[PDB]
Amino acid sequence: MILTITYTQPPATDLGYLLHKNPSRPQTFELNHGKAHIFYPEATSERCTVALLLDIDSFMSVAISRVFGTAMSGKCKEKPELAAIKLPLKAKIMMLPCKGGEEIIYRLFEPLGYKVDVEGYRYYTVSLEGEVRVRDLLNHIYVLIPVLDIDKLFQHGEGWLVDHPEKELIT
Amino acid sequence: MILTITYTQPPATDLGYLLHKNPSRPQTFELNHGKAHIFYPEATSERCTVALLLDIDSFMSVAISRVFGTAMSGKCKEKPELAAIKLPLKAKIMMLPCKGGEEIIYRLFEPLGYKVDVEGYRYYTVSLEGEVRVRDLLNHIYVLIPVLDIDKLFQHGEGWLVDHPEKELIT
Repeated sequence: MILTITYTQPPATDLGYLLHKNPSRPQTFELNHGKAHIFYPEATSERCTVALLLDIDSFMSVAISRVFGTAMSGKCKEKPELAAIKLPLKAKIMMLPCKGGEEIIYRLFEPLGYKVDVEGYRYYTVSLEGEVRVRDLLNHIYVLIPVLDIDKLFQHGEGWLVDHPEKELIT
Repeated sequence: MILTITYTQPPATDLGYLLHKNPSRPQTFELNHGKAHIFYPEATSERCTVALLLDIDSFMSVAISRVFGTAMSGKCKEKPELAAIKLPLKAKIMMLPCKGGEEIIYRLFEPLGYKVDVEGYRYYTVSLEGEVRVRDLLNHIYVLIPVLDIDKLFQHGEGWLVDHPEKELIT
């Protein structure tokens, strides 16, 4: 499956510092039973988009924490203010299998303040757009993706999970 | 290495028909000694971007002709006019190794009417933007990429190669 994240606040290339991954340097990570590729299809002052493509042979969550580890912690040494604030962000998850249909997807992400779009073909493409922190976009995806198929949930459920109408399903 | 192509003439999703690859369906191709992944990080009415990511273990040219075969022929059944005309296009080639430095890159692409940008790190990222046909963007990349590291050159050198200041280097 694939994850993209798009940010357009000029210098949109700041997403590079926030994710702690240089736009000019595509990279591959060897995982348990598969590869993760990361690159930025777009890295200008107007638009910046990161992609993380999973090649296999929960895995995304693993890939997300392996690749976007420091961003998850909430830290950005070079732009401490952008890490700290809600940014206008778009994210896309392509080829997400989900037994519970699209209704459970809306049910997990809408409560978090995301405008949510679901496209089916059974795999899904989910589009999210909101004003959230980097670390919270990543945390949500990291926690909810597996649910759609306790320390983790403790560390990454932080400051959103308590007020979640589906918090018990998630738990 | 990676190739992206971006098109923004609204219905920018027309790039999907031109490339004959559905934006909603990421796909993997098994090759001689590697994989090619294709997907569209962006597929809206305002912007459409295709990516082709090579995972190995000339290969790009192979991948390009395998994946974008029909677009190379110049045909688009659903938008015959867009295939026929010069479109405003941007393309990116990331992680291109090139012994001859950036000077040979400018030398191969600028004559074709591309605004060309080269970034080094030895691998290169080359950015191209011009008003060319789909089939000609693809042909140029398919022919010049190997040069930067006769039937082919005959079929794909068509209607650009004769007037090329470096046509003999290419040949």
